[PDB]
Amino acid sequence: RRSKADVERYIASVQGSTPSPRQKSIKGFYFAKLYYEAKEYDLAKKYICTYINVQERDPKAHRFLGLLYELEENTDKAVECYRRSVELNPTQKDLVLKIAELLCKNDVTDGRAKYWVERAAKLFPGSPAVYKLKEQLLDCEGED
Repeated sequence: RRSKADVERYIASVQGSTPSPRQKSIKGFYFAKLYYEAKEYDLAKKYICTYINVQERDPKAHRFLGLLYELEENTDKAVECYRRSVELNPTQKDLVLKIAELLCKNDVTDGRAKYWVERAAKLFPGSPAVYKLKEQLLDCEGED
């Protein structure tokens, strides 16, 4: 049970001890996670963005922003964030499957779903999770 007031007290502590713009921004992942604990999703997005601005190559921060968008069923923004996270740390094979799953769940008509299913198939050979997506794509194929 974390309240808005609890998170504000921590932000105030940071402001009192490390008050520069970058110093406040570099605590923004902590602030975002605490607001998430406290169900303040808009504020969590605001603060993870301050952190990404000063630590742009941190793959965990884009992934967390992607998680926030995914929870809102904002497919395009979630995919954008997960794609950036993968680019920064491509050991996250899981995010390739996640992107394929999100696109297939949302809409299989702009063509991105096929692209990501193929990449996921390569990273997870024989995966039934991937085969389910390939079946869905085959079902919606047009006829010659």
